[PDB]
Amino acid sequence: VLPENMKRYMGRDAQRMNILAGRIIAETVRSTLGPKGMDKMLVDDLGDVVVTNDGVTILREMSVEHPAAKMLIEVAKTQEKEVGDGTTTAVVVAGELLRKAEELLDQNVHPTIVVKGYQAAAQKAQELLKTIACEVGAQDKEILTKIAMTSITGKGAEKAKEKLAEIIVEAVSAVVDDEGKVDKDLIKIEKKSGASIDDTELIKGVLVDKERVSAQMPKKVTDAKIALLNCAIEIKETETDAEIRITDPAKLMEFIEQEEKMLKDMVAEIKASGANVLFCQKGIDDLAQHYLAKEGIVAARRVKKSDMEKLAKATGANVIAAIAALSAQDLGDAGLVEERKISGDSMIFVEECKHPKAVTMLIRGTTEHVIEEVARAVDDAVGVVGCTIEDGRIVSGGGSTEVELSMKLREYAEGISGREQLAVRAFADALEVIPRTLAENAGLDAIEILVKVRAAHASNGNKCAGLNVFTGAVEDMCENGVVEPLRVKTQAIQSAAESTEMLLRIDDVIAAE
Amino acid sequence: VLPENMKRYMGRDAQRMNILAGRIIAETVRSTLGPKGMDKMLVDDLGDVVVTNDGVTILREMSVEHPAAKMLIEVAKTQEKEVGDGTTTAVVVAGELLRKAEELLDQNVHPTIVVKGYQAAAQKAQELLKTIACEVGAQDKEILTKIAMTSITGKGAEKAKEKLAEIIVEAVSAVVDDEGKVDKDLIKIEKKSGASIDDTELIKGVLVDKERVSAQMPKKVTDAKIALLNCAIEIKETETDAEIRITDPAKLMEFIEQEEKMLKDMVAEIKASGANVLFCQKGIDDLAQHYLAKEGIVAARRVKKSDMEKLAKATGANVIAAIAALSAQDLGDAGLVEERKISGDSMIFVEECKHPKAVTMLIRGTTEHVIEEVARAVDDAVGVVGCTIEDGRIVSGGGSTEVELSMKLREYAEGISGREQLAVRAFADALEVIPRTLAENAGLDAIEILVKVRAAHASNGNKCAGLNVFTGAVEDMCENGVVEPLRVKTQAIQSAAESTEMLLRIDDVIAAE
Amino acid sequence: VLPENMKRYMGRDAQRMNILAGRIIAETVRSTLGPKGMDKMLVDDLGDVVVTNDGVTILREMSVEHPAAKMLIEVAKTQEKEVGDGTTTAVVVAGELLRKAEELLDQNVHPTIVVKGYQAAAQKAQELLKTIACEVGAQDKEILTKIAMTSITGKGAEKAKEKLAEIIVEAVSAVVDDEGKVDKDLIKIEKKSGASIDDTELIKGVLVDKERVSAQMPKKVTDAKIALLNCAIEIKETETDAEIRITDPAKLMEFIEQEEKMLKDMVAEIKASGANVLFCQKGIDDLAQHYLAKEGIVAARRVKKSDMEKLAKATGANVIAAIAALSAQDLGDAGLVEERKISGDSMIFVEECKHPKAVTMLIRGTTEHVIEEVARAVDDAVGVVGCTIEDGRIVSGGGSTEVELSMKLREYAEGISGREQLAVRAFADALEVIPRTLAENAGLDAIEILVKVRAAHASNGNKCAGLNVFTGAVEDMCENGVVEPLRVKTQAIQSAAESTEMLLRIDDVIAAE
Repeated sequence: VLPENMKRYMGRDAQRMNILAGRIIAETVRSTLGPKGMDKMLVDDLGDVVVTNDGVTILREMSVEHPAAKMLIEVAKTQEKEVGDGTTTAVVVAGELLRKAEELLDQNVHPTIVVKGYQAAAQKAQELLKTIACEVGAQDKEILTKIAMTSITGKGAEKAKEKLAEIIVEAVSAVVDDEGKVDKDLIKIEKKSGASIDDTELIKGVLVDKERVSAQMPKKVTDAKIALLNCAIEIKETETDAEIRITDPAKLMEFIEQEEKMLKDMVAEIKASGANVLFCQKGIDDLAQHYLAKEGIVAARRVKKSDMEKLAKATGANVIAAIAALSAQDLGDAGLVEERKISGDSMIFVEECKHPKAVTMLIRGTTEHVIEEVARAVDDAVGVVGCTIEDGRIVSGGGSTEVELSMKLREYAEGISGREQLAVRAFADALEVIPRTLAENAGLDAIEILVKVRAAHASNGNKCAGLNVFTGAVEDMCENGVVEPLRVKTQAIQSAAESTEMLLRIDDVIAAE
Repeated sequence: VLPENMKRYMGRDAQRMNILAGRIIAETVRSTLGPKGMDKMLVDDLGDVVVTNDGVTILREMSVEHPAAKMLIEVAKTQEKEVGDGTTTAVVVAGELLRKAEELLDQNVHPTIVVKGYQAAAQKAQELLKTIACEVGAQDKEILTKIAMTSITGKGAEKAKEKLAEIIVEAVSAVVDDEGKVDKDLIKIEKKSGASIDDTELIKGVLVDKERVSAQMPKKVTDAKIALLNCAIEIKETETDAEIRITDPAKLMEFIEQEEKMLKDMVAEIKASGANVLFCQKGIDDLAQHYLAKEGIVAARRVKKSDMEKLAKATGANVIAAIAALSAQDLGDAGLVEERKISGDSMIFVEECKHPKAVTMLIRGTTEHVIEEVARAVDDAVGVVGCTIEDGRIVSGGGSTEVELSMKLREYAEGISGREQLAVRAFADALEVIPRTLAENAGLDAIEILVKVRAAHASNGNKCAGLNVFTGAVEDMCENGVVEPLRVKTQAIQSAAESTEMLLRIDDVIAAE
Repeated sequence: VLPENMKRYMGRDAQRMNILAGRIIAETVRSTLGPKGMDKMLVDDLGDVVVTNDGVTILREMSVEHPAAKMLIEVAKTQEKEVGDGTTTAVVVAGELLRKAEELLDQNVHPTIVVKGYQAAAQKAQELLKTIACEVGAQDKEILTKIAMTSITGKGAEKAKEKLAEIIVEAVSAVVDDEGKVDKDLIKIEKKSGASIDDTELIKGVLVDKERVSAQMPKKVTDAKIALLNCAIEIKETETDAEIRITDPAKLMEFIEQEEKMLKDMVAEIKASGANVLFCQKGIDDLAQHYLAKEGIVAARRVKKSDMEKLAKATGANVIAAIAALSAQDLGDAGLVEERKISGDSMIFVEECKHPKAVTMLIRGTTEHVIEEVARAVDDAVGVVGCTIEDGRIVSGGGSTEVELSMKLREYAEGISGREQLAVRAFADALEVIPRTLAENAGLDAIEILVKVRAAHASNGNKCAGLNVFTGAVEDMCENGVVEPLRVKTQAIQSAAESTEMLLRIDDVIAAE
């Protein structure tokens, strides 16, 4: 079936190989875990290098070979989509679970029991998390800024986590509407080198990095009537083949003047709708740009389809395919639409809209790769703040959850018994790697923190413990504002355990020629 | 993940390798440091060679392999963009910091403490620089020419640093407007081989290396009405397909005469606006060139888009896409627009404008590579003079700052304590390399100047010390006019320390296939 | 230091590599563990293949590469020398300890603590074994035959372990003298294909596979006077160079007859001492063989030096270098010395001696490789029976010891605390592999037997438990006669733990060119 040279894994080898794939990924990713986690340097085929700590960015960009690692990536991706955070967490515990899996396989625990114990412990872990979760005001200013900041930590951007929490909490509360469901597409992350991270600021509307196509156009329009076109404002040609046949030099001019009228009529139609701002996804004819300026219409051409959509969301402007199809009902409203140059580049600010459904975050900083790292940092901050509003429960950080999971799943193991209790016992053991490696990356003693934090959690409770890697000692994570959304950690374990078992489900690898 | 043959670095190897990358760059760049710094010979793939001392030019042109060096380059670039100078400085201290970093890593100082100490010492260094900074008149003729000259030194151009300081101080004061914000794009650096560096001179307006498209056109126009076109002055064709069908030899002529009228009408439209100078980004039809000359319009074709923009800035002329779109409001004013031949080549001088927002500096010299080196030298001079106006504080040179930083960050280290004080102590040690290598390149004793200058600075103060490599002994840098803008040195350390830590942030390099 | 191509291991790699070496050996050897342990097929460079279960035989014959495995072999060898048994046991727990060692190294337990915990737990294990040991009559017929048989089990020879126990217990009791110290060199293991294993029998004296050099000699001599010569019974030549110069054919005969007299005198000297049995390590002249037969002296030539020594031990015969050096005091006594042909081959039985200090065990069986396997099986049986007499304490088998060690060293770990308790806890975990793999090879469930046997041992005691792989369930090892000498298991753990730590002591491998 396999071509001479193609490698095949089966039984203990298929399981070891899949464990090796997930473990090697987890071995790489686990070093990014925690506030004191490190960075990875990813260099592509062209020489372009990106530095990050985000599990998803790392796994997507790197050139993975093992299919087992390719399935684990789906966890990191659905983590970013569903909750934003929990990337590193889910991958690390997944690789750890796989390490434990082979121990059990060798210790005479059948693979069908191992996958049973993991599914069982994860199902109990869902109940455990739902019952350990600490209820909090979904829109509480304080918890929102605490969730935001704690997500930001372990990244370079944390130097301004206070300004960023304020920005992201405001943005999410705006676009989330009710309490709630958030759409991350309504919050744009824009970045422009120059200034510092303290200068990063939220714009209640849409910021695009475009210019006014004519110098004759106003540089600022208030009470703006935004029209969105996706076609070019040029002389259209019909579908049916057609050519003009000039018989007179006056007739050559008869057409020239007709194209002048045409482009004027195109602008007159925009004007007729009541529009005075015009964003065209395609180009705008040089003559039409003059006509646009003549009618006091401010305009930008070649607008990114994504930018056209954000504008539609914020202003309520309607992207129209055909210019003829424009109507007054297609116009959006903005308080102010103004052309501004920041760090030399022209960008148009569409702000102060009536009821903006989309906002833009303008990130500043001393270097492109810094504001790039910041852009990733705040992307997660939006996610996790949205998670806290969508589900009004949060949990203590510093490994307090994973410690609760160890304590209670080890008790759960006892109820299960048989070889199935070793599978559950090993599941809990794997989940302990997070508390362990959170501090491992901080340079703290895995042994001391393991005993003292475990005892402190078990005795003092859940919202009255956890390990603080910042002081290098057990603290009160809840009092210190070190909390994350319930969704993050519940989805992290769920998906991580499921993909891990999935890897453990395969007993044979068949490669096509 | 990595293809067989691809190299991977992790832990101590990833850190050593990144230190080696930055150190090798710093080892190369540190030889350019100071008034007695040397030059680098950069030879490309085609054989074209450039000689320079500018850190940015060196790093951009050279073919860098290490991603760590690729991130350090961003410091050199943002240095040139933000402050102009501090290229060498930032790179050198960055590589030195990296050397110290591994010492600390081996000495049992955890990488998370090293990056903490550097960030901490740099944050204190910002306060130290803000408090050591010496207040000066932002527009003071003297400090402006002193900043200009001290930036110029260590370059071949310093032979005429007096004439260059006068030129650059005037140019910046003009375009900077208030006190202030300077746009370096408003000051053009033009160069033409011939004459000497003493012949370099400032033109209050825009100089372009173009000619008058017709010999029939005036060679000098006063009280000029400048029109800017970006399209060609030719017979346009419509978007819709069209062809002329001639049925008579008189009708062939009917069209020929219509194209004559057309191009005449195009010129008549320029004339109708009141224009008498015409810069076309595209070509001009031979017949239209005659019509332009007939109406007394001086014109140049194929003008660089950059040149069109500088003309718009200076004269207030408005670049118009379509000839039909021309209006009187699109005209700029210039006192004199005149065609002059210097060193054989034709160039048009647009000078003595009403309120020029852009100026041009015409550099002369005995060789192209000399006036090339001068062009780079004065580019920095513009930057740093702008820095002094933007922030009305300057600092003493001759390593006096870096010595203040050593003295006070070593005291700062004491307050920090733990292993964190070694990180801060090493940070200060790294910053000392500048005082050390400034004189290293001069051929002065690193040991003697280190003791005597340190004591002299600590005892006598900040604006009453520093090392003068020109006499090879401690002097009074402030009295001798050896000062640089606060912005240069503050941005230099900030970005250098941040990119250094960034390099220290990576613990693992992943290369894609 | 190392030649290009030579591999070098250090830190985590030196430790992993050494663990891999010991673990791979242990992974191979652990399959031989227990009554249901399997065999290994060792094929040399010449094609000669040996099948065995004995750890020493396996490790000596196989071509080991890793120096770590080369040090572990010393444990298996000193096991065979000191106690006979405990080969597999010591190697298995050694490799297991090494596996645990890296777990602890990764879990932030410093290698100096790991080696401390193992040394500490092994020192406590010595006390634990000395206190768990069950006192037994050193010469008790029953325990002696039980020790013998339990050692024999897991080998092919166990089919006749009853006859073999009787043979070995008698042999050891004879040569051990007091209670006691046994010399395994006093018990010879002879083997000859033919008959069955039931026909194996003990000869109270020495059996050699030699013949009577002359057909004229008696085939049986009673009340035998044994003389041992190591030189040949031939015409000696002097050290100083000398040659005979014959001047007459009568004189040629004068010498010929002198050599006849010489060899006669050599025999006459043997006769003069009172000897009537003669074993010559070297050859015997054909004429001298006749003279020996003439005097009624039975003789064998080219006797193995080992055979000459066993004869000296049993009979009290004294090996004499020079024939002239023979005296009456050099003679040994034997009840009967008789030439017998078994399976076609001639062998001389020297039996029924006055006070034999050496005995011979004649092994029979249907194939050479069977009686070869039996020879190895009974070699151990001699050792372990000697161990029980040398130290009058025995211990229950079926992993009962190792379970006691797990239970009490896990309690010991608690007293130790710190990271040192994990080292002791892991030491105990490693010692559990024996109970686990004893039944692993039987095809029993590692999980069920681990829980039920642990509880059964902890509750019921030490001499009232253990796992019986023969019924596949916990039993009473003591009641069922499944016991081994204290010496075996105490030496096994001691040496195994020491060599394991030794492997853990190395942090760097230096290979000479």
